[PDB]
Amino acid sequence: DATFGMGDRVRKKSGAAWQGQIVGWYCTNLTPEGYAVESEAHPGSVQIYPVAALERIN
Amino acid sequence: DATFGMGDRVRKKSGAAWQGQIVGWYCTNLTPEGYAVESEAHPGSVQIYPVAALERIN
Amino acid sequence: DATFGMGDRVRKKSGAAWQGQIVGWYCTNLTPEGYAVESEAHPGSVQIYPVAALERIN
Amino acid sequence: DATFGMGDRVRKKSGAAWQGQIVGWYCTNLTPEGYAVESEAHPGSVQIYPVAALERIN
Repeated sequence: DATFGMGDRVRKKSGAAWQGQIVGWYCTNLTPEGYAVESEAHPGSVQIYPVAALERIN
Repeated sequence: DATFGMGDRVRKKSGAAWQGQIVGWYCTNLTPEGYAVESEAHPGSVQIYPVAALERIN
Repeated sequence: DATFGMGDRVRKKSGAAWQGQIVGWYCTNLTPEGYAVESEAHPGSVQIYPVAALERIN
Repeated sequence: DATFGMGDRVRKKSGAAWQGQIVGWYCTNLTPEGYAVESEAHPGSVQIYPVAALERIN
């Protein structure tokens, strides 16, 4: 089912950079599999992205 | 356990406004219970907030 | 020079929806002409987008 | 007038962390003096904050 799990280390594949740990998930019609990622550089800051935008590292 | 569930209609209590449906969740040390909310006015747009920032309506 | 000015009413062209007034601007190498847009539905909430993502309405 | 200028290195004072360069500005009734900050750790990623949330470093 889910591509990533809580605590996986991921980064953005392209475009704006982001890297850190999976800390949650979301699901919309536009993004049926999305993840919340907490920056490893900026503790407490979280961004949300579609699964296609992310890759696991490690 | 969780204050809200998927599909609950919520709004921001104060400050910047946001209103729509719960579409996910996240957990960080700064925000141990956070929610993703898809705007009911702006389909596909999602913002994330701590539970203390949100209230259920309906 | 700038495509939009302060107070222009704009919306996202595609994808996640957003609509409201231009309230600022930003410039990065990835987004050399970006705008801050305050939602007309959700006062106080602001999102930032590249100019190519937005169109003026109205 | 403005507290910061383009290219100033700033960080969040408290709460969620963010650090990098001023790349824009915004103005709303809730945030009459706001700044866009591009992360120095995550090139291309930009977050917006009220001036009270930021301090100049460096």
